[PDB]
Amino acid sequence: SHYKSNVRDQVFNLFEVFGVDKVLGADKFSDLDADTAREMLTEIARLAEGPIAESFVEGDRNPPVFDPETHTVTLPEGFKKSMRALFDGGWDKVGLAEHLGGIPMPRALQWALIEHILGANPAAYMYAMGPGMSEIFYNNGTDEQKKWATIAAERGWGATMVLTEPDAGSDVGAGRTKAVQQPDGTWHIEGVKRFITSADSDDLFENIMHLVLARPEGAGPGTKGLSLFFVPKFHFDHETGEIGERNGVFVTNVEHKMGLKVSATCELSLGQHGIPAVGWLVGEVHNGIAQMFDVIEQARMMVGTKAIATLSTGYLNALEYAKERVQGADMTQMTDKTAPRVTITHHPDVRRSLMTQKAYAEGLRAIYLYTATFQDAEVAQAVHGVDGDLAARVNDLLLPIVKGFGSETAYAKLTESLQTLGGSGFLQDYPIEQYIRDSKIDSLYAGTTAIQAQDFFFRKIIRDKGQALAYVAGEIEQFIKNNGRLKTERELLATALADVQGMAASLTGYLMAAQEDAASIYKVGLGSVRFLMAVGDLLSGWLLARQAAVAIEKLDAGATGADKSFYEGKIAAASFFAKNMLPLLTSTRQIIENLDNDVMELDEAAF
Amino acid sequence: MSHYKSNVRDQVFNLFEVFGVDKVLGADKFSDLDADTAREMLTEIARLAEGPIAESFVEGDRNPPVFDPETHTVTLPEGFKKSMRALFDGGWDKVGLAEHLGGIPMPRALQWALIEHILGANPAAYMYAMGPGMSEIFYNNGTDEQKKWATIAAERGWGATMVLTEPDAGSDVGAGRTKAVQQPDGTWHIEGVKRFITSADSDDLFENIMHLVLARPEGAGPGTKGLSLFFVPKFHFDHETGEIGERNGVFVTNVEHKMGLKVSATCELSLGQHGIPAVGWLVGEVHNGIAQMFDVIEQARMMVGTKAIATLSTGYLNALEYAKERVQGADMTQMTDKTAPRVTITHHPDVRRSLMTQKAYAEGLRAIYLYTATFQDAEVAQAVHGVDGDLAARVNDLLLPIVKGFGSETAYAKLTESLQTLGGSGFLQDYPIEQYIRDSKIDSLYAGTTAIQAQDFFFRKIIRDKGQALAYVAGEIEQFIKNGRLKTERELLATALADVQGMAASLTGYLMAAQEDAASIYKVGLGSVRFLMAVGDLLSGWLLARQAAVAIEKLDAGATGADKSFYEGKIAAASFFAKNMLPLLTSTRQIIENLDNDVMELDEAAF
Ligand SMILES: CCCCCCCCCCCCCC(=O)SCCNC(=O)CCNC(=O)[C@H](O)C(C)(C)COP(=O)(O)OP(=O)(O)OC[C@H]1O[C@@H](n2cnc3c(N)ncnc32)[C@H](O)[C@@H]1OP(=O)(O)O
Ligand SMILES: CCCCCCCCCCCCCC(=O)SCCNC(=O)CCNC(=O)[C@H](O)C(C)(C)COP(=O)(O)OP(=O)(O)OC[C@H]1O[C@@H](n2cnc3c(N)ncnc32)[C@H](O)[C@@H]1OP(=O)(O)O
Ligand SMILES: Cc1cc2nc3c(=O)[nH]c(=O)nc-3n(C[C@H](O)[C@H](O)[C@H](O)COP(=O)(O)OP(=O)(O)OC[C@H]3O[C@@H](n4cnc5c(N)ncnc54)[C@H](O)[C@@H]3O)c2cc1C
Ligand SMILES: Cc1cc2nc3c(=O)[nH]c(=O)nc-3n(C[C@H](O)[C@H](O)[C@H](O)COP(=O)(O)OP(=O)(O)OC[C@H]3O[C@@H](n4cnc5c(N)ncnc54)[C@H](O)[C@@H]3O)c2cc1C
Repeated sequence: SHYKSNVRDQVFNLFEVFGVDKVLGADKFSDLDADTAREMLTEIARLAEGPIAESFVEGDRNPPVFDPETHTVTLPEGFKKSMRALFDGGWDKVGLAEHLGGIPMPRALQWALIEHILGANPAAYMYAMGPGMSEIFYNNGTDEQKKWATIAAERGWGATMVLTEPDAGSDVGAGRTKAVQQPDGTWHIEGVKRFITSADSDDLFENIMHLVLARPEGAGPGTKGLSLFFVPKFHFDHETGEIGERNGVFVTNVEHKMGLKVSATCELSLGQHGIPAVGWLVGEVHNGIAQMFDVIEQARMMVGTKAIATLSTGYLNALEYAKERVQGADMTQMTDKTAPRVTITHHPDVRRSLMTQKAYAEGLRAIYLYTATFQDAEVAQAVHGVDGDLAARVNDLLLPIVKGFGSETAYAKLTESLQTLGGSGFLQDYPIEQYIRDSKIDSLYAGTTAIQAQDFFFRKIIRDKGQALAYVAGEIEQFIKNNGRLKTERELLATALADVQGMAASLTGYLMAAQEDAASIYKVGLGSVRFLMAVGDLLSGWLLARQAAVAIEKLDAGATGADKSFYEGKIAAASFFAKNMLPLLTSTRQIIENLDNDVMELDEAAF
Repeated sequence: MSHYKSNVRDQVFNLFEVFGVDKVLGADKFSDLDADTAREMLTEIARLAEGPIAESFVEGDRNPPVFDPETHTVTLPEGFKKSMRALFDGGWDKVGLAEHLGGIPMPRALQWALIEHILGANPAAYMYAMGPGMSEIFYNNGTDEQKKWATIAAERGWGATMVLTEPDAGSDVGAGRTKAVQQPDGTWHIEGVKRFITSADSDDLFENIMHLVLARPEGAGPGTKGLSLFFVPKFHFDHETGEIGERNGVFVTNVEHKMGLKVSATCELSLGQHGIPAVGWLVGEVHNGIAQMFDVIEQARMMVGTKAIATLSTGYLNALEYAKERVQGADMTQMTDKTAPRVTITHHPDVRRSLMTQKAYAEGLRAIYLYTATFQDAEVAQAVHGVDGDLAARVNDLLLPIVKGFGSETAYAKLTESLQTLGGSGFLQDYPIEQYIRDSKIDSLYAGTTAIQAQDFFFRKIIRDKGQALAYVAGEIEQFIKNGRLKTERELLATALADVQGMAASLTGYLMAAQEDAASIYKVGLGSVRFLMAVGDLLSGWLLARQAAVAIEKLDAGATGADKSFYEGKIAAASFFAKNMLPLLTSTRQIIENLDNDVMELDEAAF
């Protein structure tokens, strides 16, 4: 019971703030109503708090063991029992397309449900992403491959995404794994891939679908020359699904990691043990990097949501501790050393810390759910009035923030959660130090923060001609320009919005200067990550303020009890964030406006 | 070689070329320790740290200490005990020990530089070795009879602990309930349970351990002022010859499972609970416990800060080495060209930004701890600063919560940039950075949490000091500012100084206003930690600018080769720090100037 959920805040976002319930019971969501949506959330949260979180500690303390002769890993029993609970509930098929056995839902609800698993035992969701991959394979496959995809979903096959080599991590286009075409149309895959999550998974599944990037013999260089291949761990009867002889793809190593230990991260050898790794060209077209980005987009969304889920339970653990921990006198009585001892929530620094954890946790939850409301054309239309093309671009804009800003913030603020526990925070008896360790990776896999910030600026703004960015900017301007109990917050958001506008203009300026002085492009890189974090801070403060506006209406209408307390908390968090976090963007804008290339010209030997 | 990467060059630069500690070497107390010998000592202990000490860094974490309930002892991994012996066989546990106890006299600035190397390589190894230094503190505070015991303890190399914390008394030391009962023969029986005691047992490293234990005599008043300090040895011993005798009634009952620093056994210590009394001797035969124990706390706080700084340094240098060799991607000037030559990642602006962020904070932090150390000796303070003994003590006291709190928080925060530089490989235990991060998370907790550091800095080291020490340091900064390649840095430092002045005035106002409005004091708590961090950033920027000013002189004087590269890097770091770190203090002042008590008035249930 390390895991502390927050269904109340999820439902508040989904229904009171974004109005996702407007599509429930109609059109694609004809057979799922708002009441059923709430029950699913409570139901998955109960499961996550119980059987899923049961093995969170066991997975870390008793991690998988590799047998190098069998090329298999053994997972701890308790974690396998949590996996079966997940499957027994159909939760690995939430959001899956109906024709694959799934229950149709808005993506905003899907990610709200997944948050609970990510918070309770994130590696369990990763192992359980096979059906989601089946659906992507289906959408990209031939009619015949669609039959395989349908079999794989029904049988709950696991799956991996196989890009990375020792020399090709961020630079995916540098991969050397080759594909050799056979007369009958299959391919033989030959190479060694690195850091593959779930490349083996004990006996959780009867098969694993490896989606592998490889370069066909004679194809061009870079990512443009790569193709994507279905490489099953086991050959199988293409009609019935029956498992056949082992295919030539074997795990040859399993890493020892800082955290996320129960997730087997593996070296994957294809065609190196005298058995060919047969692969099938996905969709029988050569378009690998584009096809795989369907998968990368899901991964990046999941990692951000993972980081955010972990910070939320980190905060709630710190809050529960602080409420019961007696230490010291009220500061108003610090001189009187017979004064009553007080619980530490009375101390200002603890309150500063708890409100920092809360505002960022709840602001990040708003960000990923907001992002998810642009992931269905029909929800984007109903809740935002935006057509499908703009909705896809806005979602593409927000993904590197969910991932990049979410991962970095969660990890940083978990520092505060741990500090709230004092020395006990450093003990394994409490979950926070594992939160920190499990979440450090989120800034690295699915593309590093620097790669996130590069994607945001060059592809999601510049190549987009700023359309999505402009749309979101306009929604922030509209909120600022609309009671008067939010006057200070709106003034602080106006400055923050102008600051982010300034950063954007400055970075664009550097880019166009690179028409004349190539070296000027470096300034964009120097400021890329700070720009991303600034936008994320802006979105958090804006969405918190929106939440405060709804909380004010509900308090004015007569909210009582725990509702009153909740809405009061939203008002305090939006105000705190605007006064304590947003002003720093002014300084960041001025730093970005004065970047120079001194640090680039410096001799490497001077570091 | 090892995980540990030393920087003797930066240390010697700080001691000799910047602070001029050598001006006192070779004369008076340091009569028989010349500059050449000091350099040789730094080189020698650095090699010990890089070899035998660092050799068991990983082992101590992967094969951690075990508690044996059969004997109430702790057993340590063999590889670590061997490192400890390398340290004793060289005499490095007598680093800055008084001469009459067998030490070599040396300036504290040199002592802490020597210790930095052990703290970088295997910090627990130094903590276990703090016994001789505790003997010296027992000597200074003890009776004439006890001076003989402490001398015996130093000569035999007995271990030592500082025993304050209880389950209900951590930050609030004064709330401890452990109890001292005076006996007819003038000894005391100590009765109680102390928690989280570092080195409470240590296998067979030593023939005795001296527990220095705070306890409340029956009948004494409340709080810390009612506490006395007691010498409680693990074994009774002959007070004249030192022969080890009967076991004393102080036993370890438990060893904590921690995020990091695993090889440092952290134990529940029970006194008088296992059927034989814990006999203790009133230190100095006076009742002055919390003042006496603070002689020890001061050393512990300096050690933790230096430790955090030591760990950030070797973290940075591991990251830098990795970046120099890792090929990934094309140069940003050739982004579009997917045929462009691949480059090492030091060519990437974000990596260069990350490295210079690590460099400037690591080297800035080293300057701070060594600058602080030049005020710990009256002779050094006079010779290098021209300040007398009283002002030197107040300045040192002002700077300790900076070394500890700002050093603690900064090291852990920037190791994130170190780990990010390795990409996905930073998450592997194969590289030392994830352990650096785990080992240093505690630095913000033990020896007083960051919040306690901040309260001490403001309430005791500034307000009670009536700002004398603070005004002296501010005067040194202003002097450097008033004095042309360093014009911009001076202008940015001038802004930063004004910013910190503002924060000081605003928090003092909040405090003084509390006489008419009690709740006003909360705004001091709300801002105290941010104020501490700002002063830390200001000192880093100032000292780095001082270093660049010396580097300019040396380059103008004709430096070449490796020296030139080093001096160039000092110029780049100072400028980068001034332009990228210091401006954020402007926004922090404005946030501090607008603090309110909304977060204090909010109902706990709205969190
Ligand atoms: C849901 C199913 C999951 C099944 C099992 C998995 C469960 C386990 C979860 C494990 C979690 C994390 C695992 C991982 O880390 S997998 C490996 C992740 N690697 C990366 O993220 C790569 C990081 N590096 C980059 O992103 C680089 O910037 C890169 C894009 C590789 C640079 O290559 P490039 O210079 O060649 O790219 P370029 O800009 O020119 O575009 C080339 C084509 O790539 C497509 N593309 C690029 N960027 C995007 C984005 N953001 N979104 C969609 N598509 C993108 C485009 O096709 C582009 O072509 P065009 O420019 O002509 O359109
Ligand atoms: C070198 C030998 C080491 C051998 C041991 C080997 C192992 C070491 C390695 C282990 C590393 C971890 C070590 C630990 O964690 S030990 C536990 C550390 N605990 C703390 O640091 C306490 C944190 N909390 C505080 O500091 C509180 O602020 C405290 C002061 C305790 C609050 O109590 P209070 O309200 O009663 O304090 P007050 O402000 O009124 O002052 C009371 C008296 O305390 C003395 N004092 C207080 N502060 C200082 C400082 N900075 N410096 C010196 N003395 C201080 C004063 O005597 C004061 O009396 P006066 O006000 O009349 O002067
Ligand atoms: C636990 C774990 C699981 C993983 N699972 C999978 C998986 O299942 N499938 C898979 O395909 N991959 C997987 N990965 C790979 C992961 O996506 C890569 O580690 C990641 O993209 C970073 O690449 P790298 O490790 O080679 O680091 P590098 O690319 O070498 O990064 C080194 C440093 O240089 C920086 N850098 C590199 N190129 C640039 C550039 N052009 N501009 C600016 N900075 C740059 C990086 O930001 C980083 O700081 C996993 C990684 C981990 C840690
Ligand atoms: C690895 C380790 C080794 C240790 N070794 C030793 C040892 O050898 N000897 C020893 O005596 N102790 C030792 N300690 C004890 C350590 O010093 C305490 O854990 C520390 O002082 C914090 O106390 P606590 O754990 O009770 O936290 P708490 O005092 O309960 O604090 C919890 C939270 O409340 C905050 N807080 C508490 N009081 C106040 C206040 N008045 N105002 C504002 N915020 C407040 C803290 O900052 C923290 O965020 C060790 C601790 C650890 C983790």
